[PDB]
Order: sequence, then structure tokens, then C-alpha cells
Amino acid sequence: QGVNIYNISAGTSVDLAAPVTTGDIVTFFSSAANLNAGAGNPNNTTLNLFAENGAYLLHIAFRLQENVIIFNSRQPDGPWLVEQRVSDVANQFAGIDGKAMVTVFDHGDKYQVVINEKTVIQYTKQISGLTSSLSYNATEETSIFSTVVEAVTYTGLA
Amino acid sequence: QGVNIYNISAGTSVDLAAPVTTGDIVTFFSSAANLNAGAGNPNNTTLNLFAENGAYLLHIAFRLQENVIIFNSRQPDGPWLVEQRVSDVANQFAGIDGKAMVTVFDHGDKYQVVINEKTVIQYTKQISGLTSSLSYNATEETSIFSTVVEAVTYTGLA
Repeated sequence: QGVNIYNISAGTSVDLAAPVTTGDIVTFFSSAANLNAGAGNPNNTTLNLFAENGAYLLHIAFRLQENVIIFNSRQPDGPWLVEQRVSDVANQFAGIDGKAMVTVFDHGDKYQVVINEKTVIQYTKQISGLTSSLSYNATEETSIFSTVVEAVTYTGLA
Repeated sequence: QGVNIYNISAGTSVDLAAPVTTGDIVTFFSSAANLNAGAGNPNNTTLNLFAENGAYLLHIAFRLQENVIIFNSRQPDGPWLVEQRVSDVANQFAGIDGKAMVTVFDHGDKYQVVINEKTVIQYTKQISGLTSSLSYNATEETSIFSTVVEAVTYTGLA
């Protein structure tokens, strides 16, 4: 029903004009896929869906060195909750080369995360509610994505 | 439920591994928005959703010179049906500059077309059925989009 486009530069957040809720979709598009970049500190790149109060509803962290993708949630002044890990970063991106897209489906009780065309995990939510903002963090030298990542939300779907 | 990514170069078509049906979404992403390009011949750019038999379920033609976007449908060896026109090409793209995305929502009886963040038209279908393939046509010199346009489909939504 509705589409919104956001240009997110590395290390910045953006507020959504249309929050994402159950039944909605969000896709992060990177024109690059630097899977052979230097080590993160410790994260090479992070993608995040935030609640109205700034809590990390979904934190996606890519670490080339540890060679794993971490998924977690946490309140603004709170600790990371239960960590979910998916091993082999490059493997999750296989299929589409040179660029990448991370799509998150809000399924109410879980977040379905698809890297390129592969569903990497069905994340059981640890914090619920609507997604009010987004962020993409990484340094200028070791991000696995382009300096700018386009985020596109599809809302009013349910 | 499912995501598929296709790289479509100007003047080519691609077959979908997952056809698009009622409730599904397709987005064409262009890293450029050449709204000041030379005249089309007559189309500067066209985006198409095709049926299993190759019929044009939805034909989107951008003509800078005529300064209008045309929407129509037709069978492979048939004539264009009822033409729907939207005047002022640049106006439909306003809001997002430098790049562009055309999203099509298959609503069963109609196709909702969103250019960037603006719903440009609720197209009453003249030919029904599932979308089996996609295409992006334009010359190498006057397309309003980049040489390569990424198409992303979101299927299994209904």
C-alpha cells in the first residue's frame, strides 16, 4: 500500500515516516559486497530496526574475522539479550555477487531475515512493537556494504 | 515469504523463478534518474510485467519529449489496449533525487504503481494472470535509468 525510501550512510540512523509493523517489509540495498574487507572492530557492519523508544528490536552484526552473523535485541540502556549466531558470512551471501540486499519481514512473533535470496534465520522476537527507525553502522574502511545503503519499506500490507 | 533478485540490463528480459501473483510486489531499482536525457524513440525507457505467454500484463513507457508516462497492456501478437496516461514525468519522480525505484503491487483486479514514494496510478488490469517474466527496454544513450536495473520480487505474501 505504501513505499518509503531512505538513504542511510554508514554510521547513521533514519526515522521512518511510516513505521513498519506486522505484515510489513524492509529491504536494505548495498551496491557493494566487500566480503574480503579488513577486520571489524569488532563489527564490520550492523543493520538495525529500532523501536519508538530506541530499543534495538533487531540487531544484525556482520563480523568477517569471527566469520559469523550475530542477531540480537536490547533496550537503550539495557544489555544484549539472547544471542543467535549464523556461521559463515560469505555463505549467506552466495547466489548474488557484487552487491547485496537484506530483507526483513515482520511476522509479528518473529522477523524473517533474507540475505539476497536466502532466508538466513527466522528470528524469534525478544522485544516486540513497531519499527520506528533504522540504522546502518560501519567504519569508512571495513564495511561489507557501500558507504550508502538504500532502505525501502513496504507498509500497510496487512 | 520469498525474495528473488534479478539484474536486468537495458533492452533485455528475465524469467522469474517465483512468479508474481495477487498480493505480491516487484520493485525495479535504478541507480540513476536521467530526467534530462535526449528524446526517446519514442520511449526513453519501458518497464514490463509479462504473462506466461509473453503478453504485456503491464507496460510502463516513459517519454520525456511527450512528457508523459504511458500505461497499457497487450497480447504478444495483439494491439495495445486502452491507453492510460500520466502527464509530467519529472513530477512523478519528485521527492527522491539522483536515483529511482518503481514498485508494482499486484492487487488482483489492479496494479498499484508507485514511483519512488508516490502512487502514480491504480491501473485497472486489462489482461489478468500471474507475472512470469520482466523486462527493461531503452537505448544506451537515452534511458532515464541506469544501464542495469535491479528487480526484486517479494512473493508468497498472500
